[PDB]
Amino acid sequence: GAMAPSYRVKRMDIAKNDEECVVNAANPRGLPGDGVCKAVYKKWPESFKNSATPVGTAKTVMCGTYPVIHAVGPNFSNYTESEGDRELAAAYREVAKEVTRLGVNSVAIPLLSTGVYSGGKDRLTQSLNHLFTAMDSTDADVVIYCRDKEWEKKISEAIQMRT
Ligand SMILES: [Cl-]
Ligand SMILES: [Cl-]
Ligand SMILES: [Cl-]
Repeated sequence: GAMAPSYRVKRMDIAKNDEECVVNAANPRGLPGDGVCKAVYKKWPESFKNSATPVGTAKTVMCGTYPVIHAVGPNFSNYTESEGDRELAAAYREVAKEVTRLGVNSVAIPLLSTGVYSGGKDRLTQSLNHLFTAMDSTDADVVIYCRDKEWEKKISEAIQMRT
C-alpha cells in the first residue's frame, strides 16, 4: 500500500499518468472507442487483446508489465437512471477488487459514465461518490484525471470536504 493513502485530481490526459496502473473508461466490446478510451487505445493498444467484458465489470490486461483495468460503465442513453446507477456502482467495486489483486501502490482513474455515456446529464457527483464508495477501503494512492477546468475545481473541493 501507499504510506498515507490519498486522493488527488489532475486536469490532463490520463495517457500521461504517473501511477502504477490505469483504469480505462472502456466499452463492452474492447473497441478503440471515443474520448478517454481512444486515448488509452493510442497509448496501450496491446492491452485491448481480449479486453471485452460486460457492463458493470472490470477486466485487467497487461501492456508489458503495466496493468490496464478496462472498467465498463453503463451508457445512460440505454439504461434507466435506476439500473444505470446500480451498474455504475458495480463497475467501481470491480475496479477496487482489481487494484487490490494487482498489489499496486497507485492508480490513475477517470470518472466513469461522465462523457459520451452520460446520456447528456452532469454526473460528476454521482460518479465521484460511487468512486469513493469503492476505493475508500483500498490503500492505493488514487489520482483522478479530468479535462474540464470547472470539474477539476469541484472534484478538488469534494476531496477536501472529507480530509
Ligand atoms: Cl494533457
Ligand atoms: Cl463516458
Ligand atoms: Cl472532465
